[PDB]
Amino acid sequence: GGSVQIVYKPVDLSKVTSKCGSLGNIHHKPGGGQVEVKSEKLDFKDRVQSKIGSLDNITHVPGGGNKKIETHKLTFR
Amino acid sequence: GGSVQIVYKPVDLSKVTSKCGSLGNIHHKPGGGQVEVKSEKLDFKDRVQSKIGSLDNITHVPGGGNKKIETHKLTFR
Amino acid sequence: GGSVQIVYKPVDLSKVTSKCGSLGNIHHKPGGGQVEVKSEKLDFKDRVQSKIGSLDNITHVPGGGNKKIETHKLTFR
Amino acid sequence: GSVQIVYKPVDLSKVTSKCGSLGNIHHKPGGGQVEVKSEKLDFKDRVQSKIGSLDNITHVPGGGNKKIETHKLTFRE
Amino acid sequence: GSVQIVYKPVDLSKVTSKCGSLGNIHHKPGGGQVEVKSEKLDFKDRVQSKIGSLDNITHVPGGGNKKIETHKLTFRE
Amino acid sequence: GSVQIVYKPVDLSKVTSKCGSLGNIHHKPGGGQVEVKSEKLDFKDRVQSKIGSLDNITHVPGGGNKKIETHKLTFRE
Repeated sequence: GGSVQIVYKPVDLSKVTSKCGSLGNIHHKPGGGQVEVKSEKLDFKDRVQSKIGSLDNITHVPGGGNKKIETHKLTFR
Repeated sequence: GGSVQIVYKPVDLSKVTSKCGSLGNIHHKPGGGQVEVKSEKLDFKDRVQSKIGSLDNITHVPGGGNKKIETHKLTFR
Repeated sequence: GGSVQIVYKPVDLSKVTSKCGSLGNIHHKPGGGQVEVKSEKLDFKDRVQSKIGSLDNITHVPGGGNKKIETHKLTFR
Repeated sequence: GSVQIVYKPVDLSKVTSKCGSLGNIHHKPGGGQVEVKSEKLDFKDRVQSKIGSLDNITHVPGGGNKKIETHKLTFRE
Repeated sequence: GSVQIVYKPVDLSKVTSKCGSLGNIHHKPGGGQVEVKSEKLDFKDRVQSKIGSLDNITHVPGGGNKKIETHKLTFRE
Repeated sequence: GSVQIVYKPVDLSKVTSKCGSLGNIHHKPGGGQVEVKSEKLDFKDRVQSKIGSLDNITHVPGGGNKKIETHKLTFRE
């Protein structure tokens, strides 16, 4: 009956780098319109998730904003 | 019966870096519009999640904002 | 019986860094519009979560704001 | 057999940055008369205003120097 | 059978930054008359106002110097 | 046999920053007459105001010097 040896030794030397001299002079003026929701005589038999709004806004201005993602998975038997 | 040896020795010397010389002069003026929700005679027979807004806003100006996300999983039998 | 040896010894000398020389002159003026919610004759038979508002606002201006999120899991039999 | 190693590099290097306003002559410069007359103005948003006759603005984010100098001597590897 | 290693690197190098306003002559510089006359103005938001006549402005985020020097002597590893 | 190691690196290098306003001559500078006249102004938000005839502004976030100097001598590990 044979034995099993597993050696899991991945090596990461990586760089994820940014340089920006200046970041700026950003003028952002998003406007949501009018929203009218009229509902009558609705029947729901299971879970309801509802969102209503005129503007969802994300304004992200990172000096880096670099991302690294790693997943290491070893499954035996 | 055969033996099992698992050696899990991943190595991480990685770098995630930024330089920003200056970050600024950001003018942000998000405007939500009017929201009207009219509901009559509605029947809900399970869980309800409801959000009503005019403006949802996130403004995020990090001098870095860099991310490293790393997951290690070993499953045996 | 057959022996089992697991050696979980992952190594991490990684860096997440930023340099911002200056961070500022941010002018933020979010405005929520009018919200009108009108409801009549509604029947609910399980848990209700309800949020109503004009403006939800997050303003986040960290000098760093870097993240390192790391997870280790060893599951046996 | 005998071994002599003489490791005598000489570094006389000059690394010089000269950035912005250097060695200028400004002989009797003159701003003119500046005259801002304003009546019945409505401003509904941010006002950024600069009024002046003569300005000498020098802005230097640059002019940085970087010197890297690595010496290695290996005997019998 | 003999070994001599003489490790005598010499560094006389110069690293210099001259950033901003240096060695200038300003001879009799004149701001003119500055006159701001204002009647019946409405401002509903932030006012930033600068009223000068002669301005000398030097801003230097730059001009940084970095020197890295490394010396290694390895004999028989 | 015999081994001689003479480790005698010499560093007489210079690292200098000259950031901002240096060695300038300002002979008889003149701000003009500054005259700000205002009637019936209405402000509903933040007012930032600077009024002056002659200004000399020097701002130096920069001009930082960094020196790193590493020596290693390894004999038979």
